Amino acid sequence: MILREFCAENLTDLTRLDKAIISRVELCDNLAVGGTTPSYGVIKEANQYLHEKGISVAVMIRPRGGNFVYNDLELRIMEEDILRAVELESDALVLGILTSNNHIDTEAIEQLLPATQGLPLVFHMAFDVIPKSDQKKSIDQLVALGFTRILLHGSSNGEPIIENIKHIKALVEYANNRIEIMVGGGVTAENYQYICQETGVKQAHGTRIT
Amino acid sequence: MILREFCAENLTDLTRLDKAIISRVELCDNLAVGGTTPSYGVIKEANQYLHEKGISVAVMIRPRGGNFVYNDLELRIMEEDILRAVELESDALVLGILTSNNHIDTEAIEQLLPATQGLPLVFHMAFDVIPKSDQKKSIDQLVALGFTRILLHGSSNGEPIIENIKHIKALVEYANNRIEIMVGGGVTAENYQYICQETGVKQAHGTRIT
Repeated sequence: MILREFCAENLTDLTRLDKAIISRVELCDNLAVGGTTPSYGVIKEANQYLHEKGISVAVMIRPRGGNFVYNDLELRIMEEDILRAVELESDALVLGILTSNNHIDTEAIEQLLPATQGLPLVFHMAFDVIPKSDQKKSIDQLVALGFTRILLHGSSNGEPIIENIKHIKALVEYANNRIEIMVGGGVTAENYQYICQETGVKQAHGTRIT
Repeated sequence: MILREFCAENLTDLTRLDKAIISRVELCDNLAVGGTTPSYGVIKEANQYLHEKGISVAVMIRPRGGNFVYNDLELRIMEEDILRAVELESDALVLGILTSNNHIDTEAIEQLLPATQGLPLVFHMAFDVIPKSDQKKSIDQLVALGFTRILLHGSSNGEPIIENIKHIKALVEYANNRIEIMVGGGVTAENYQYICQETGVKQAHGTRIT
């Protein structure tokens, strides 16, 4: 039983979702740039709408597109958006911060931890930018930071996820159930099952997951 | 002389703005779909940042891309986003609602008027979708609804704004100072001056206005 997560932009396509197949949705806007934090109205209404249909909501916390190297003002934005996301009863927060050298910016993330108020945390696709050699350590760091899961593609150049099986499986084995691994990027209703059984992953993310 | 409005997506490109040339900014996100309501954090920080530099902020109120024919839930989203925009000291609200027959949905707009709490209101590019024959009446309706200005391109098929001079001028003359007309869509630092003098328009909107 693989857990499927639908990646939505606002609540336009939510009316066809069914908890029987989709258990969670990643709520964001601007998917053209990879997804950003949706408006307050969208978060409040989507959460109530989805909860009503029995589906969890993971809110995207990203101040804009491009880099994952945020300046002070952008971090101030993210902290604010996190406070609202929690007061609006969001089930999870999706974020990702990296240093100029493509490593996990632990200090920046710790600055936002208090605002998270214990809600489940997920590190997004920014994980793939991390050099493959520092990948495993990053997992340990995410575990130490209290993160619940990691959404990754297995590569950063956009190659077919099907060719990242070996690497993704190594990450799952190394994670050793200390944190959940979720596959995303090119994950559809045609390959999500195969990819999961060959890697040991039990969660799939995608805009065309169904 | 001519008032220039910069169309921004979040606050990434705001650091170079100067009140000496840009007096107002239209704040939104997801410009790929024409612009939607930005996150709460972006509105709060952008308003404080821009006000600090002496520039007004018009916040986009649009629950998603595509149509301007909103369902009840989407109208609930817009009312919520309007309440937040005002409590965050926004200077203006940008919205646009149309009926299935491409006419101004007066009843829907009136439902949101109370939440606006008197802030200046602007009707966006959705105005161009209105059949050219019902264009002038729409202006009267916007005046009756208490709107401050209208952002329009002068055509709905995306033709060069330079070819809409005659129509745009007719709208300005008909508006007769009862409401401000602002040009947008293909308006750059190379044609905004010419377009304004030939139409009588005194305000220009654009991502490349400078």
